[PDB]
Amino acid sequence: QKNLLCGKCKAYACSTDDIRIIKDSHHIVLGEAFKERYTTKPHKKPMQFDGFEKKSKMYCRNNNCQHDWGITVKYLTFDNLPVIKIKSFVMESQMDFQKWKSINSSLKNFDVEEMSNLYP
Amino acid sequence: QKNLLCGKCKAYACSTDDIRIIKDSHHIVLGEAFKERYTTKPHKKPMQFDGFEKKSKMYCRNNNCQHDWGITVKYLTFDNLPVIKIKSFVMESQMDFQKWKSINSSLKNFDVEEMSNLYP
RNA sequence: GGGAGAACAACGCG
RNA sequence: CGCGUUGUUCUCCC
Ligand SMILES: [Zn+2]
Ligand SMILES: [Zn+2]
Repeated sequence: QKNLLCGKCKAYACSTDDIRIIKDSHHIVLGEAFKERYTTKPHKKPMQFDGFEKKSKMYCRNNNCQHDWGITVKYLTFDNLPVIKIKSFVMESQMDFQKWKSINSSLKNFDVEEMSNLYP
Repeated sequence: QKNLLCGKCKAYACSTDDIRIIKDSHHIVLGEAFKERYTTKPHKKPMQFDGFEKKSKMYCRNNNCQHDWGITVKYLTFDNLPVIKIKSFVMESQMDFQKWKSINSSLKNFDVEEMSNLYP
């Protein structure tokens, strides 16, 4: 429905249709397209929490921006799963993503069977 | 009733009985005793608002502390009236003044006629 | 990654 | 002085 942009450099991030919610907190982003739009550097200090094990940090790929976008994690069998930081993004036109969520219907809950279809 | 202490150095500030509220926001402190417990240096940037004209900044007199306590102002005919910064103080016992206010009854509203009695 | 907490430095309105 | 906002640091829980 609505598009997210890098809060810092406003480059296209992803669509709300491509987001899923795991355990009513974490925002992950489906599709291999998205992965072209960020780069990753390894985590200084390891943390596992919830289902997740942390793998790396996400940064806007725009070299002049490198805004902190979130982390990648392994959840269940799904590795290199990008989880985005909701304060790091804004919406196309203006308002930020936090605000947007508050006034819109819930995003889709992550569905493992759907996920097993996209990443067999 | 309850005593306020310099948040930084814990030196005795004033009693809650010596505080008055002007326009449901500003906390001023009666009595010439109090004035011995802070020092002032003129205000770096003069601003009038509400009734007040700013005169100076307040600092804890303890030379090793000099915590920012608030400002002095002229209101109506009353010059060099100390207004304290509620985040700068804590309560004897520990909790801070902000917290204390939230769980206690309202402090006394400033009364100009009372004030005309103390400072004729 | 989400939820809180405290500190510092500043920006805006009165 | 109140109010609202930012950046950063430290920490807790998950
Ligand atoms: Zn960017
Ligand atoms: Zn002090």
